[PDB]
Amino acid sequence: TPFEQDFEKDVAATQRYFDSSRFAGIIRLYTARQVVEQRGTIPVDHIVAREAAGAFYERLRELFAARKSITTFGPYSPGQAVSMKRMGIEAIYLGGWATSAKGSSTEDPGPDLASYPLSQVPDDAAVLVRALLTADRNQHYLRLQMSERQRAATPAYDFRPFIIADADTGHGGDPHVRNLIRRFVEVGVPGYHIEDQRPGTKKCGGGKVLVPSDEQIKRLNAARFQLDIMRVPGIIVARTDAEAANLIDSRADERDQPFLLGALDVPSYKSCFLAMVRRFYELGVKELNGHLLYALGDSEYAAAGGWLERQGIFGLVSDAVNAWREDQSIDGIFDQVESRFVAAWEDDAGLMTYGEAVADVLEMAPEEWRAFAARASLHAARAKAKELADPPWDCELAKTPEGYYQIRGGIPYAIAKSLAAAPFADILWMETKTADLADARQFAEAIHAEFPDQMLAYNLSPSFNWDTTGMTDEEMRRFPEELGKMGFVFNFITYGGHQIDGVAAEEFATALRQDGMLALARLQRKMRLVESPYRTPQTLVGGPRSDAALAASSGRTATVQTEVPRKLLEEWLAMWSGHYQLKDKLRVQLRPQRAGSEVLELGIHGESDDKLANVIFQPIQDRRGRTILLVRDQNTFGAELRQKRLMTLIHLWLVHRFKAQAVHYVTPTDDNLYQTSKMKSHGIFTEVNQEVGEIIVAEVNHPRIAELLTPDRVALRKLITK
Amino acid sequence: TPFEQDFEKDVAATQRYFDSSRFAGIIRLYTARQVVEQRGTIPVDHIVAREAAGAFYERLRELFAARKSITTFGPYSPGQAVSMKRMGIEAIYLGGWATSAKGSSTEDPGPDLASYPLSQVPDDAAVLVRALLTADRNQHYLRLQMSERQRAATPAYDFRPFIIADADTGHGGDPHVRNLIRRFVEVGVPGYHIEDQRPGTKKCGGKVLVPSDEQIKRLNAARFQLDIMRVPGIIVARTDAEAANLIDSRADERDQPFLLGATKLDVPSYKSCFLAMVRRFYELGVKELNGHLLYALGDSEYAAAGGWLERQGIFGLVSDAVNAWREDGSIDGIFDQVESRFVAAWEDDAGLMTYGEAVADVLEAPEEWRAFAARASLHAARAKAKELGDPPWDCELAKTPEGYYQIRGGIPYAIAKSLAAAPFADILWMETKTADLADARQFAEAIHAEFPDQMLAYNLSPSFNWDTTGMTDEEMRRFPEELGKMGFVFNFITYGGHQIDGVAAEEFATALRQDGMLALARLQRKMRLVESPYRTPQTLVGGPRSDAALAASSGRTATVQTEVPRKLLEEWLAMWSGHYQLKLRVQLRPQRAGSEVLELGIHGESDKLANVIFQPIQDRRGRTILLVRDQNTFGAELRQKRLMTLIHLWLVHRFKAQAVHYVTPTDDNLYQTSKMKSHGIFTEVNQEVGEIIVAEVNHPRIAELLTPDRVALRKLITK
Amino acid sequence: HTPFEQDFEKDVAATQRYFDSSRFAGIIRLYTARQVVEQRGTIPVDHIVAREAAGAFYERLRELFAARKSITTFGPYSPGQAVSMKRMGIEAIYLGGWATSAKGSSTEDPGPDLASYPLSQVPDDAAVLVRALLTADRNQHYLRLQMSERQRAATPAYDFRPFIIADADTGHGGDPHVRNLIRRFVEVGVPGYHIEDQRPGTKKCGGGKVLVPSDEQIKRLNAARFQLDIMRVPGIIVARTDAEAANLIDSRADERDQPFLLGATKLDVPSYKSCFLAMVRRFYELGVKELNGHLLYALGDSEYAAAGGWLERQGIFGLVSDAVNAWREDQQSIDGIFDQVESRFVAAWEDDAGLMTYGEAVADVLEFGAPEEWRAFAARASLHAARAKAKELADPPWDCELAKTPEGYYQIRGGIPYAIAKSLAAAPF
Ligand SMILES: CC(=O)SCCNC(=O)CCNC(=O)[C@H](O)C(C)(C)COP(=O)(O)OP(=O)(O)OC[C@H]1O[C@@H](n2cnc3c(N)ncnc32)[C@H](O)[C@@H]1OP(=O)(O)O
Ligand SMILES: CC(=O)SCCNC(=O)CCNC(=O)[C@H](O)C(C)(C)COP(=O)(O)OP(=O)(O)OC[C@H]1O[C@@H](n2cnc3c(N)ncnc32)[C@H](O)[C@@H]1OP(=O)(O)O
Ligand SMILES: [Mg+2]
Ligand SMILES: [Mg+2]
Ligand SMILES: [Mg+2]
Repeated sequence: TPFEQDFEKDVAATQRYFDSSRFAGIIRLYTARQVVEQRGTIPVDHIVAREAAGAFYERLRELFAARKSITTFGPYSPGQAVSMKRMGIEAIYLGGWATSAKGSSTEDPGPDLASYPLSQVPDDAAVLVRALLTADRNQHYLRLQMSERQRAATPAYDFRPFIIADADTGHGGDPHVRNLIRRFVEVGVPGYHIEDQRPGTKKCGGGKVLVPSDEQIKRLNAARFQLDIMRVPGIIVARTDAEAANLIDSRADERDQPFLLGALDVPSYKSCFLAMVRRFYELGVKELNGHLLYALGDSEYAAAGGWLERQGIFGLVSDAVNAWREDQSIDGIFDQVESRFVAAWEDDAGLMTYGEAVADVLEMAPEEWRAFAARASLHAARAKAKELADPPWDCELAKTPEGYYQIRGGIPYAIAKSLAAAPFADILWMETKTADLADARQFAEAIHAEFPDQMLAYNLSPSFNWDTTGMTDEEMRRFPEELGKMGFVFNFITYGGHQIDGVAAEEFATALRQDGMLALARLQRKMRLVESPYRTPQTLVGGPRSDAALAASSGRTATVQTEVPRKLLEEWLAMWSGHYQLKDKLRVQLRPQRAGSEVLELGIHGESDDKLANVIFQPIQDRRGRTILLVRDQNTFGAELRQKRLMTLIHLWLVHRFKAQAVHYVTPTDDNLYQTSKMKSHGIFTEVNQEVGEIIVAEVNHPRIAELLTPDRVALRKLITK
Repeated sequence: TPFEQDFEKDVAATQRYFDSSRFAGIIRLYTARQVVEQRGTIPVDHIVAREAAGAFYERLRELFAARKSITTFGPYSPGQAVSMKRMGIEAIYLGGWATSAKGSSTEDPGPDLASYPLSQVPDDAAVLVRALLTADRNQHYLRLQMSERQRAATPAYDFRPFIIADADTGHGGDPHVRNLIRRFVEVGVPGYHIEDQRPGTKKCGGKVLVPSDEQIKRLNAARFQLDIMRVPGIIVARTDAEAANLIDSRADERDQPFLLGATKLDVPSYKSCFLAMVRRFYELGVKELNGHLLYALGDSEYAAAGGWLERQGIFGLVSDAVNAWREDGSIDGIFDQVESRFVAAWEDDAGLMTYGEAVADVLEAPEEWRAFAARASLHAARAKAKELGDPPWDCELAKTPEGYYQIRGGIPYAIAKSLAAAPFADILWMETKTADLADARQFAEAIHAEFPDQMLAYNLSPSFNWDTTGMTDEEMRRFPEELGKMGFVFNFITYGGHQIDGVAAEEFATALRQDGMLALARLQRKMRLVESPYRTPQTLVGGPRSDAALAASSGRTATVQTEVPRKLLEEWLAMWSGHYQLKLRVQLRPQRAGSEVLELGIHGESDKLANVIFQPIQDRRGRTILLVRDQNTFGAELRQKRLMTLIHLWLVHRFKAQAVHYVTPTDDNLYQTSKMKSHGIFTEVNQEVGEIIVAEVNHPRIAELLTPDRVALRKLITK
Repeated sequence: HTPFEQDFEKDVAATQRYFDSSRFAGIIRLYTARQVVEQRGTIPVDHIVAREAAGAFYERLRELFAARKSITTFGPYSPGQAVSMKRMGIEAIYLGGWATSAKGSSTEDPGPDLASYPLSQVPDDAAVLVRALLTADRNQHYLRLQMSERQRAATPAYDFRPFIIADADTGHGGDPHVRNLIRRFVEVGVPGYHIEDQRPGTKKCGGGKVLVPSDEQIKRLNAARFQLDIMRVPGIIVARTDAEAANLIDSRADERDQPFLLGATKLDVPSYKSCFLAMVRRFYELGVKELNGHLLYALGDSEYAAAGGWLERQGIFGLVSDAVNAWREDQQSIDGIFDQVESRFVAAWEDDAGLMTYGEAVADVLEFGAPEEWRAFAARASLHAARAKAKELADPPWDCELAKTPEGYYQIRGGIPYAIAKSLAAAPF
């Protein structure tokens, strides 16, 4: 029948899609049939997400093969996102931290607990995608008005929405994951990261709680299912938080069981904790009534009480409560007692893995056993131990009051989780607090041993104090490239945008109160220097394309020099190039040497864009406002261009551009000594003092500068020829 | 009856509210009864907006009385808004430009045409208010954990939502205004600005005004909604009449004096000529230009216009243009040239002027007439002119194709509109493109002549090139204060936040590509130096208060030196203060915001005993030099005790300085650096008298003085 | 005392009086007045619609409780329906997540009630109702002002106060989720909220419902109260239990739930999980590639072997062979065929395992050898306390771990007794 044919046709198409190389080494726990029966008969097309996902995946695979990587941050505004693509960053990260911090019209801002509605991050992403698509439309409109020569000159920015967005823990079970993924896809997002935390306890700070691996895998599988239904080859990033986690909310998964901690004649950690809290309450700290949450039996309170007295913990409580009375909030005092209690309980309980426990008995080889225990279920490890050494071990004893089991968190556990998830994820990510290449290497090597083609991702916390690492500035510069080499293809400063937004606001708000409208002038100057699009806001937001739309809608019936231009020096260099018969049209560039620096670089560029000469300098003012040009470096790279007064022309421009009274050269070379001395003879400088190898100080000859700058260019013509 | 009593009680309360000094000189076109009728019986309370509006209004009145002002900008994020208040700016602006530029989940970003849903700016404002209220809660939580002495030391920021938000043109008529105002009030916004543009054509760049009666009705509608909600909201009336050339009606007597008309009435209508010109293009084979098909203009009108177009040589220009088009093979540029030339020709021949200027030309008392014409209806001016023996004048001839009348835009028209609006608005604002104190003064003086107590507001366009004004840097610094003196109490850089957001993103993105993770290190360093709250993000977003909430919810059952510290110098100054029998604090901040130039200050208990203004600079190999532009030991009795020598020792250690350069030294500087050479702090000292001192640091002697035993150091202090 | 200290002490005192008022008689808070005031900041806010509605609504329900009378209502699907029911004289409104799921939104496809909508969804729905009620009141009042005193006495005036109890599901996560959900309800004027003791990820309207421990439920209710206290709204907290129909729980850590745990008594049987996965793997190995569910887990060979042994003995591998042959003769979707086998397999496993509570287990030992005295002790006893009492004088073989589902959920004896146990634990909150 036509009905049966249409179905079989789509099942076949879907099967080819499944079997394509895009999904090599990916396991789906469902069939093409199961996907097609969800799609109905009315066509839909999520083309933005579909095409972005394709291109973005191919690009990441290209960089993984070249041992290269994208280094990015989370933009805090659509402007930031459009800007980073202008500056040539290839992809964007979008995180839940920044989303929490921003809030919304109905959401108060706050810490990242994924307590916002699951629509929150998609809604944020939607703003970014609309900004990128609008930027593309505005750019394209302008490029159509341009000629072929202008199009070859004026650069075209890539505004494709290569975004990997935060899907938290999935905000519940599989219907929540599918809904979250659907909302991302609908607004054009091609990548999503899901972590193995328990939704209710999700955090970024100590007591992280993991879920079993089967739960995490189901989240990833659910996501893939939704992506398949929507015909979008979305990039699924599996994050593990197992590196720092100490708790798990279930012990049902065999892969987690090797990492479980167990205790014995000791009473349960829960019993002891609650009994200790009850003692604080009975001694008159009414604030600590947490024991009312539980219905713990008398026998349990008795046993725990016994242990608490023997170990001297009830002693510590009595002392603590007396310290409290003599002095108010008991936050600090209780903390001290708890830590001491925990230390005591761990110590007495003999808290270790079932591996470590059977290893102690053996006093099968020792190292041979470890290998078996590390890949063995609890039931399988007990069966093998009894067959050989069945020690006392209970993980139930060590449960928290909530009922969470304790586990051995660390990179080995992160590896175990990530390896389990690898067949269901396109990218693996181990959450790190500290930036450390060795930790990253341990992870990457372990993964690649079993999955050589598995792409990885690395997070760079903005709060990690980089100056405590002991790394050199050069090691910091190279850190992203080092990640790339180990197969971390996508590395991101999570809420970078939030940080720079804050600093910018502090600065401008302070500047406005300090210097009034001069604060705006200085910002405008900065924008003119780097030739920012923000120079012309009306154009930036797409005024030209909008004007065109108004014309179409109505059938066309609707109704001083601020800085010395670089062009001036370019004209002088034309005279110069003419006299010495160079075929080379010389261009002048004046930008900060590095982004945001007061230190500028003036560069002279040929037709090939090879740098023929440069000056690295910064203007500085004295207390009365006089300006000095501090020169730290200068070069005439062409040996054939030297001793023709090229640098004398550049200096004349700089002195005019910056209204300089003097020029200081720090750590001069010999060439510098010879140059400044002869520039004294041409009359550019009145006086020149030189401490060989340390500093040159050259006072500007204002009359001679004024003479050379006369628009007739007579004196300037003589200087160039003689 | 109880029903009648409850009503009469609320009408009386409402009447007292109307009659309160808050609304002195304000006209309402409705009664207390009409307000109470709307309120129902189920209580509501918009307390955030109500209390903010009260405090914010009183504050602006203080500032007005003192001829001072608030100078602010539009924050582009909730972080920016919280930050501005930390830095001590008292109030916030929120504009439709930035809202348009940002877009939303369902709104593509774009130019400011007020084409977003009228919910858009309120939704944006809501984010800001939630950020401010949350900041207050986070601050207050921390201050409760502090002791009374810690509270007296740590400053408390004012996070009250003093916001004036953009209500555009009102997004339609009175039900639209009331809905817009309601949405602002509901999210806690206490101030709103409404402009006298036509909603459909609203712009920031051919502006079209509405009659004054329409604008007044918008302002009255707003007041009505605010009264219903018991919120004494601040209504700002904006006029765009300074730059506007068009108005969508000639029905209001107040606008009629400014109407432009043709004096040469043998000319055909501007509309006829424009359409006839377009039809010619079409008929000559440019199918693209079919704009004339929008209208059903008669043959007689096309003929008359055609006649004029041929005589003036415009049909000539069209023929030439179409030939240029064919030879090349889009006609956007070509048509534009012809149109501008056509417009020039039509304006020239039509003799476009006001009915005032027209009757003034005939009389050749002159200056007496101007005064009458400027305050006269069109019908009243004609009656007075005929009586005095009535030139040819038609404004209909000059209408655009849409049917908009031409008007004489400028400050006089802005004044006329603002004076009409004054009894219905708390603040008046004349939209300006250029920043000019004289233009502002002309406006302010004209307003204050009739309304001495009328508070004003002034916009500072971020796109206005300040360096083209010819003002000095010092004049730019003083411009806000000068506005304040003329009674502009609230002055704002509209989309400042949008601009700084962009610059910050460009810089960091460039820096990350240039310098990798060193880009983050440098940002972190900057934050540590100024002690920014962004230093500790978890705290900034309210982690402590949130942790407390988790504890409450669960009943408590839930489970290396980067810089040489200022404290080191403070300890040295304790030794020093001890020996000379005098508690000195050290401060190291940028001299101005974002500057590489730092100021080290020494502060007493009463707070500045000494300072050094300097900047570190590196040579090409990385060696650091301290460049000192100023230094003071302000107390004459504290001099020549080696206070400055201690500060220098710290700075040299803090910045790993190889040398110290002093630019434009004084005599005291010469004597100081020379003696510091003898103590062995410097090996070599070169001095070009009055220009520069260069002093090379003696590394051995520095190392000796920095030994933690403080033996050498103690000897240095005691002499 | 400084003004700062005074302002604080004043609000703490006011808050303490509020706590101690008769409104909260028999209510336990796991936090102090101080902890509430710390959260409020210094800038006043006022949720007056919710506050006043909550007051009147609570008093009214108390009046009806004392008179042994009640409100009978339904969930309106539109603001018109809500205004209409108040006209017809129904005193209060219910608003449920089922209808919200079925309606969808501009960004939410309609569907079954899995609480998979954003937690803003039901509050947003409630907001429409509250605005409709307040607008109706304003319209009525306007007309009544135009009327004479005689007409007012003639024409009836309807009560449009927003007496709503709205669905807060499971709380949509942990305590920050509950507090956010409650905040959103209060902000739009809703005075009542119901929270159920289901696991958020598996929430359903009935088959296979999964409960949470009672400590988790209590924390949800306490979290809600905390948020309501911060906002100065005496909101009505409804604790729902799904324990009457539920068969599963996601933890065995709470002593109150332990009496209802089901365990195997025949401990030579392999785990239900092992047997289920082994059965699925057989289908896969016999050529049904569709059924690859076993690839979700990393079950050991020893476990697959033991389970395999049991599956063959019980004739289940037989049923699989038959099923796969039926499949081949027809190779269409195997949904129906697999279902029969699994149903037959589940029955077999439940019957051979001897599934009962530790209560029922020790009761059998004593009935072979006081009996009714023990039941009373077992029904209120932890698992550790019941084992200690049984060893003292009959400690039979019993394992609840054997009976866990593949997800790791424990089986429990659902029914009215379990509903009672949960509800009694929740009652003080
Ligand atoms: C603080 C610092 O900048 S230190 C870093 C300095 N950089 C270097 O040493 C890099 C290597 N050197 C160079 O690239 C170049 O030689 C530079 C940049 C120093 C000078 O560039 P040039 O284009 O040669 O300088 P320019 O020609 O303008 O010099 C002006 C006058 O000095 C003279 N001059 C320049 N170099 C020399 C030299 N080595 N010997 C004699 N005279 C010289 C020129 O001939 C000219 O005078 P004249 O035409 O009247 O004879
Ligand atoms: C930095 C610039 O480019 S602008 C110039 C700086 N600012 C000024 O001139 C403003 C006014 N001057 C001053 O405030 C002070 O004189 C300063 C800042 C220059 C020096 O401050 P002091 O705290 O006196 O410097 P300090 O005590 O460390 O001086 C170090 C040595 O120089 C000597 N010295 C400093 N000033 C004098 C002086 N006027 N006469 C003689 N000796 C002096 C000191 O006696 C000391 O040596 P000694 O104690 O062993 O005899
Ligand atoms: Mg993989
Ligand atoms: Mg007024
Ligand atoms: Mg109760």
